[PDB]
Amino acid sequence: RPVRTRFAPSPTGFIHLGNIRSALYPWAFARKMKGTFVLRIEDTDVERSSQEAVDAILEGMAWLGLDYDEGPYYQMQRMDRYREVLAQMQEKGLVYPCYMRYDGTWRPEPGKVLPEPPAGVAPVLRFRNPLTGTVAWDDAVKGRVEISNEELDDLVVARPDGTPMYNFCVVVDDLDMGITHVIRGDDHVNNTPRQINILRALGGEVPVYAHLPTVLNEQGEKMSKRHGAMSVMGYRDAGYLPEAVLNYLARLGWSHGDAEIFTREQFVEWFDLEHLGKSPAQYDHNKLNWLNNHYIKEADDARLAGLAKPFFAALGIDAGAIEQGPDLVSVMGLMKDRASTVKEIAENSAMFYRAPAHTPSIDAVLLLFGRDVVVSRIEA
Ligand SMILES: N[C@@H](CCC(=O)O)C(=O)O
Ligand SMILES: [Cl-]
Ligand code: NA
Repeated sequence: RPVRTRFAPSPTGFIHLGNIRSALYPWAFARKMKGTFVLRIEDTDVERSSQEAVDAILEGMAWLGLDYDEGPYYQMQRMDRYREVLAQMQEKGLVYPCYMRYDGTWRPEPGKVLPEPPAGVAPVLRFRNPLTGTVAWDDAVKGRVEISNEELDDLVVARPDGTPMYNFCVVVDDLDMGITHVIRGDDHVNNTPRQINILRALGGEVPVYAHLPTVLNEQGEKMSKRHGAMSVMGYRDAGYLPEAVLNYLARLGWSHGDAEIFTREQFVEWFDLEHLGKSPAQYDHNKLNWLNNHYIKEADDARLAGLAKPFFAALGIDAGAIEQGPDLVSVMGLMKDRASTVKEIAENSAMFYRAPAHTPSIDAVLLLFGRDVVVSRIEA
């Protein structure tokens, strides 16, 4: 059956390379298998979610060409659906009210006597998790994982006001959206057994899970905002081209023999879960810089010119001063070859737009400065 993957970010306000890699891989797996890639926004923690955060996710995804086939589906807009499933579960006895790990004191069982519910209390609803046996899956990354159901408990699926809880919302979404493959950070591995049990109890087919190892920073710690990570659009703002960041990130957790340089289309054609790395990958800004230099040489000069404009401003060089100065498109072609970033292009090129206080072939340089400008500057 056709593949259906998803990217289901919680919008907490900051996205680094590690985060957007968890979009890249399910996108690539869907495109490789001619399947569907779904976008879901996990906003049920209203305290730690915002519209700004959502637009930044959409902007980073678009910058990297991670187009999605369905969505964005917002969990906070699916509360009627979640409530409907909870009512069905209660009718079928798959969830029960609790009126106080949890020890199942309020779990109904044939033969067991339950107390009368305390008159003053709105119960929480809990899922009837299996008490015997084990929950196991063949993780595409981690291999066979197996957990005793005795170690799990009867998950709260709804608060006393009836609001559904996070893990339950995930399962309903994965069911409703027909998800076949769940590729996500291994920081979610512990939620997997409880999700599997609910999904199965609801009648679904359990997807294939692939839990990605952490991404490390250059200090060998987990890449994170607190550890000084740059944001995805921070890379753009520092002069990195999207095609470079895409090629770099693809290889930060996945391999295909010796290959290091490849297009998006070739990545899609090659991508496979079997060659996801099984241990953490480590960021290396020198490697990213090499690739960015490579792609800068390859980039169209008029494109580079437009990307360069905000870096010239940062150097006290103005739109008007550029139009009046040497042709920027020609300047880009002449100066880009040594640059690791678009910012460096602009810095190396500022000499064409600054009053004189390092140069390519004298003749090309003179041609781009007008006749009038070269003539006068000599005489003095
Ligand atoms: N919302 C989670 C992903 C959950 C999932 O993929 O099941 C995150 O942002 O890390
Ligand atoms: Cl760490
Ligand atoms: Na000009």
